[PDB]
Amino acid sequence: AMDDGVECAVCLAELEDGEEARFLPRCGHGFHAECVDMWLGSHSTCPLCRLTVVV
Ligand SMILES: [Zn+2]
Ligand SMILES: [Zn+2]
Repeated sequence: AMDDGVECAVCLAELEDGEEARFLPRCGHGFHAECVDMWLGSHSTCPLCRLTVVV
């Protein structure tokens, strides 16, 4: 398949319809609403690059 798109740096699951992926403004890296939340647990920023979302 086309393994060249938005990969979840947390669960690494092809972002498909039915989930709530959250993309950030600094970069746009799209992650899951669930993985992006468990990935926070302290880091309030993007999990792949680390571009905080709050200004
Ligand atoms: Zn995920
Ligand atoms: Zn990012």
